[PDB]
Amino acid sequence: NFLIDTNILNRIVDHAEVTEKTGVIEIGPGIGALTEQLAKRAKKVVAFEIDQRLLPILKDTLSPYENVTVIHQDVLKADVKSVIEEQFQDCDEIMVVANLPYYVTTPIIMKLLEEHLPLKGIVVMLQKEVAERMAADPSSKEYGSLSIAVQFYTEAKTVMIVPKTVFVPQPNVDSAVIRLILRDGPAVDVENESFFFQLIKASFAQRRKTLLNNLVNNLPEGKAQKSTIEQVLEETNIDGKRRGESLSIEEFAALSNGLYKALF
Repeated sequence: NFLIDTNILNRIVDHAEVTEKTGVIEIGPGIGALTEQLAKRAKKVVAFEIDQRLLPILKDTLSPYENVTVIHQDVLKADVKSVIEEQFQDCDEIMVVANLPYYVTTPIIMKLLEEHLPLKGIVVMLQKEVAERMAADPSSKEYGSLSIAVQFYTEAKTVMIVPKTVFVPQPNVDSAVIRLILRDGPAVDVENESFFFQLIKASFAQRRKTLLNNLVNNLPEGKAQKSTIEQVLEETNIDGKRRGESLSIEEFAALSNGLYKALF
């Protein structure tokens, strides 16, 4: 859970480029070690607290800063659009910067991107394992369907490695800080976004088998339209004999679109 070191905290705020004119969404302030540091540099901070135990200390930590607003709501259940337009009226740019709990990590990140919010960016402390998959390029063992999904909406890059000793309960696993810069629009153009993500799952279902095999076993049209699939692979210049892990998002986008027309 709790981020002890003051130096690390400030490097986080540096990588989130927080200035006199930034609005900041924090998630999970604890005793407010990071929150205090954001209050010092942001125009306005909005922290989402759920935990009831630490709240009077957070209130003591946050007592001498007028520019912070604690919200007693799960960020997974909140309308971030409402909170945004309400609190960040004086703020030009918005950033999410948080130390996120280890279990809700991927879900929180994925709710926020799917909400299509006016965020400049998200900077977050999470598990090193999880951060390496998110910013994976296809030369990496960690490159999979989660790489594809966050790279759709944003530009992903790990910025920091942090040791276990920086936290109060020293965790099992090492941690890292990742920077996600929201793109202008989608990284690729697809007719059907939903079918595109089904495809990414199916292509990555078994890392040791061919693209062709994986599609035939994991698309619901695989067996019934195998010939049709083989056709679309050829027409899009994707050797079906390669692994899904060697394919780039440009190629998946091209293959999704192809298959959508031929299969439906």
